Amino acid sequence: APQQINDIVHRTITPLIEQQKIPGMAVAVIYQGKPYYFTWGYADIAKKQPVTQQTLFELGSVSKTFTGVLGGDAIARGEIKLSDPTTKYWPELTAKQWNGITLLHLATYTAGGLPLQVPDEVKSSSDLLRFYQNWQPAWAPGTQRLYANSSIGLFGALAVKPSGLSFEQAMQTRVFQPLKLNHTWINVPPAEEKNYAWGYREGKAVHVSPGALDAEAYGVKSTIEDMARWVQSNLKPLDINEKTLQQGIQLAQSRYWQTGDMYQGLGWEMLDWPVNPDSIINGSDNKIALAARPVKAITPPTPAVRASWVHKTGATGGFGSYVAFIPEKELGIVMLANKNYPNPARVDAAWQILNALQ
Ligand SMILES: O=C(O)c1ccc(CCCNS(=O)(=O)c2ccsc2C(=O)O)cc1
Repeated sequence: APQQINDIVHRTITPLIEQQKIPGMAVAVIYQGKPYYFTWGYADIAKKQPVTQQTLFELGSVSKTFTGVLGGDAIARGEIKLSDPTTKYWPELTAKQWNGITLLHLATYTAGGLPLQVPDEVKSSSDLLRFYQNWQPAWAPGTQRLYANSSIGLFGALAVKPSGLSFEQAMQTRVFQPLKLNHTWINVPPAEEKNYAWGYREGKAVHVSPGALDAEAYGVKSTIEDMARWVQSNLKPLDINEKTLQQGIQLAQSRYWQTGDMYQGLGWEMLDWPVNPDSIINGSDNKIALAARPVKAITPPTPAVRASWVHKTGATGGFGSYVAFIPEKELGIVMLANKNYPNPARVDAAWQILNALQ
């Protein structure tokens, strides 16, 4: 814990906790590709369990980075292509709005206005089919970006189909396990319950509720230690010994689409570094992050650019997190908190810390 890391992290996170009234938080800074951890406050207020380096947090949409990388890995394995029609892997989707909608579109929220959430009315596999069959695009495919669980959710489920494994099984065996993320979970097991923080929403203890495509779109829980390892694995995919995985991490950080200052990868979003912090800070606020935006195609996709700020925010009703790293600088940060507080606040903190270490 170099005193300068200590200094920036404390001067930055202390007023962040106080002003946002965050009950518990873990922060990892990756500096020169080595992790340094910081924990505050409570995993469980009622039971006075402190946040530790073992506490599980719900990642929310940061789960989409795992999804984009398990997708990338299926690509590298030869099992899927992003140029393939959604219908190759779901022939029952016969409604003709599906014509022209490829897995790149599902992955990058460019299919033509798939909604943000799957309706809670959808619980069975037949219900989900019905949902996608009935859906009417607002736009032609690859013209507009609209952030959507129902979009990258479906990417995740179709992408694992030719493996013959369930999504969770594919995730575990091709991603969590080779990267040694042994306390990262889609479903948290009884033995691990004791590490599972409560989320806090209006002062009530909550956990994520089950939902269609939850695992694929918002369903990973993880510790600050594995999340640091996750950052390290995406900072330096070339130290990854597993070829399809190292290659899927590259593919998740290719640039497929640009809107304004940002580039859409698989799960990840990227901006050229040096970035203007106003750009990433303001861009992180939801009604601009969740807004319908026109995209320009990157034809062909730019391979992972090292001088990028690569990041993803994610929330559940009781959790807020953020991951950001700069490959060229070997620098990254993870921020896990068991309160959902505004995204700008998160990115603002992350940028002040990484800027000063930059
Ligand atoms: O605490 C609970 O009971 C609960 C919380 C969130 C959910 C849904 C997760 C919301 N996160 S998301 O991926 O769907 C999303 C959507 C718009 S922004 C965003 C995010 O994670 O930042 C379900 C149950």
